[PDB]
Amino acid sequence: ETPVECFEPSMLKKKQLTVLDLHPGAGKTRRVLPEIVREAIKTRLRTVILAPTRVVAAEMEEALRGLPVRYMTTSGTEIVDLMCHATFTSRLLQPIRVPNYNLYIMDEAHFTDPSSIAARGYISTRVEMGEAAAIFMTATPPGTRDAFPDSNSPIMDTEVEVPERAWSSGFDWVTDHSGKTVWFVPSVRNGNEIAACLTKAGKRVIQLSRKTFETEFQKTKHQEWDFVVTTDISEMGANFKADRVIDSRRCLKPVILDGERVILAGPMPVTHASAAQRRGRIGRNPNKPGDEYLYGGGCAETDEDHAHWLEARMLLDNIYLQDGLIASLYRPEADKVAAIEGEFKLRTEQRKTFVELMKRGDLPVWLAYQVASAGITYTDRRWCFDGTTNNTIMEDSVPAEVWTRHGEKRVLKPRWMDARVCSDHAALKSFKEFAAGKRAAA
Ligand SMILES: Nc1ncnc2c1ncn2[C@@H]1O[C@H](COP(=O)(O)OP(=O)(O)O)[C@@H](O)[C@H]1O
Ligand SMILES: [Cl-]
Ligand SMILES: [Mn+2]
Ligand SMILES: [Mn+2]
Repeated sequence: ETPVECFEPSMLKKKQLTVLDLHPGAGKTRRVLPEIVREAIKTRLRTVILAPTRVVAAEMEEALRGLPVRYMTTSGTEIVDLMCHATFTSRLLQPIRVPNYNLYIMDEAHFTDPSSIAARGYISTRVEMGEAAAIFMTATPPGTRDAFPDSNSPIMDTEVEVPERAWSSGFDWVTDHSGKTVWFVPSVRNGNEIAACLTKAGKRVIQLSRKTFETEFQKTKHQEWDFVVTTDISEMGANFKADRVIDSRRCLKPVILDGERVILAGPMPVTHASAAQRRGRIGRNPNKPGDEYLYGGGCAETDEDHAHWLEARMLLDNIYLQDGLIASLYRPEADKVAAIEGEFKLRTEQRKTFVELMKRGDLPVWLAYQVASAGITYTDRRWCFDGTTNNTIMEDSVPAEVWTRHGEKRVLKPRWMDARVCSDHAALKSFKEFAAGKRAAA
């Protein structure tokens, strides 16, 4: 029920779920996790470690060599499995059943992407069934209201006006800084504009988003950069050698309007958990005082209409558990959806299409569900062009057009409209390729 600051072997017993909420930088990932894993191995548990990103998983794989840990990019009691949250949930969605782990360790358990929410629901359900123990590691568990947690070194916090768009004058304090800054933006499109403005000022800028994270994060490990401009993905265990965080304190919220379409609402205030994790990128060196957190507004808790929790239910309704059972959301997040258990369950063929649209089509969960539940097969792209006029997708104030693999040039006008497929150039490029029956190599 209440979170703990210290690991104890009793936490590995079946039916125990423990939240370990040591403050940011206190050593959950690098110190407590190996201690748990060593004890899991000694007691012959069947253990999986769930990292939020491939970057952090590859860091764990290096940190845990010499231990029998197998990193899976997509065992019994002798080998500990390690994979990303999304890899875990993806495996639960395929016909071959996941090992019956009796110990789940989820690192950065605050991650609010649909696959992480679904993973917590499945895990917490297995624990309640008496089949496993689980440990959720995060300084900012669901519902935290503390944007200013403890840190290894004191942080200088200042509320300031943070640029939301490119600037041609003013804001000298942004560019006069001689250290390294991590700047949290609400969207890729907004980061693109901020980053271009910084580059014009002569700064060396690295941009981070979910789709580019693995390859672009490697650039931050070197000396030669001045700003990282990142979306909220860097709240999930990203390590920077930075002196300063600039925090818009803003995010976008995907919202399902009346079950018909998804809009991106905002930019609007972030949660306290998010603000704490953004600030928590700095102040991490106990012998380096003076790190700065400059933040642009207040916090607000997630409302009942954030699409990720409904999308998580769409995933969980299609994950096998035990005969006719369906997993619940982790209890502290279960009130965030009005959806009824099981209402998104698909028959077998539609479920395969649903998973293919997400994994191969790169479509958001909600959109993949609409298409699959309409009985459309994965390679039938006619729905990308037969929507109502209001669903026309624009590119540079002009309707976007696509050459289909059938040789016709069609206006992009999807039958279901999800704003996430056209929110920035890279998203639209991907969706235009999907609509044309093509796919970029991975
Ligand atoms: N590659 C590294 N080498 C040395 N120290 C590191 C490295 N990465 C992180 N640290 C430091 O180790 C400490 C614990 O980090 P971590 O275990 O990631 O904290 P958290 O509790 O947030 O998971 C922090 O002071 C962090 O700055
Ligand atoms: Cl992103
Ligand atoms: Mn401490
Ligand atoms: Mn961590």
